[PDB]
Amino acid sequence: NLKDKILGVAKELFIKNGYNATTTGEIVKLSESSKGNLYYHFKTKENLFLEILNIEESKWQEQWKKEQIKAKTNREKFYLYNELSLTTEYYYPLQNAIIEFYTEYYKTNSINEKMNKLENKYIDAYHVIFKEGNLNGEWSINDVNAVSKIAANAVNGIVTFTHEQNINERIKLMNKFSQIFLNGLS
Amino acid sequence: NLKDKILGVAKELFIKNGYNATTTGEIVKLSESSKGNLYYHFKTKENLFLEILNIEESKWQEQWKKEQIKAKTNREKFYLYNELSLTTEYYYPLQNAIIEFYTEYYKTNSINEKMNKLENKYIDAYHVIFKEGNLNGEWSINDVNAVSKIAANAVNGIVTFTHEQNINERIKLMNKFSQIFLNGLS
Ligand SMILES: COc1ccc2cc3[n+](cc2c1OC)CCc1cc2c(cc1-3)OCO2
Repeated sequence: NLKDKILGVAKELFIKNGYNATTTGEIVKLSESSKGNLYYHFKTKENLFLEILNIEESKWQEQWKKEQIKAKTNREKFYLYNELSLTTEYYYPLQNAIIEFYTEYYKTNSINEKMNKLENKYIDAYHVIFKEGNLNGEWSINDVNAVSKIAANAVNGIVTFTHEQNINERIKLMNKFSQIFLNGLS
Repeated sequence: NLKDKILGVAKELFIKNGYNATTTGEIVKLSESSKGNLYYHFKTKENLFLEILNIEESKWQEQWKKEQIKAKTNREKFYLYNELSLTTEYYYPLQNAIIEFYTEYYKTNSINEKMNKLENKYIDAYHVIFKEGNLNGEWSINDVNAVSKIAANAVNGIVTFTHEQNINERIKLMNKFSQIFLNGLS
């Protein structure tokens, strides 16, 4: 459990103080742990942070696994997933500590590698919507991996680079894109 | 020069270290300048940054015009614009700096007031490529302004969230996208 308490106190610390700002001395004392132990488990603050990101991503995966019960067809699952990504980012705290981490440990192929292994988990989501949609012939795509990376990064920049518009607008652009994209696949 | 040897050091500094990573002291120091210089020409530091942005947005917008003849129809102009975006040296590079800086000053108003200013220069290249396309007959888009905004960001996502993998796979990815997209329009 001492492992988990470290993960827990860290997530919080990162939300309240940001990334570069949180210190491992803090992490160790607030988790009533030890420097030694922390090294044993994570080796670095960067990996500590990465581990968190896996666990969040694990929750998200799970979160969505239930929210999708209200999407009967895959066309639907595509529109809904794109939206949830847009809406649920507004009020998702970690988001700042991530932006702060990514725009730093970005130039390190070292971290950037573990970073991608993770970026794929968020990409498979689509991978599946497209596969299924295929079997249920909702469309007939055939390089689901390419189309999937395209969708994940398109959606992603709509989410990221539109922060200046008021939410009722962003959610409007996003649904349109889902249509134009989905449209261009048939 | 002096003032043109400052922007010269900021540009690069922002691109390397980050929006934060590079501090006022940094700039001026490696800029061989006085901390006052900044004051009369470059108001604030976020100002020196919001400056290098239009600089970049123009240099690129310009380079685009000089090469956009290679593309005969507007449908070709679409692929090409997106294609070149991946390879330019202008603007796109400090796209990270942007993200960081937007979330680090979004709780102010000189943000939307000037972001949207740079954001209208940005999505403009598509405005014309789509507008003309209507005139040209290559397609019919009623919401051009909308579509421009959407396209510009999906594309900025692809250019940005893929900077690490083989430069040629990007051009491939980007082109299957430009296709899926133009397809959804007609
Ligand atoms: C409401 O809760 C949310 C909402 C949204 C979340 C979004 C993401 N994660 C947790 C979330 C979460 O965790 C609880 C972790 C992994 C991830 C990788 C990404 C991405 C978004 C996310 O964009 C592209 O790469």
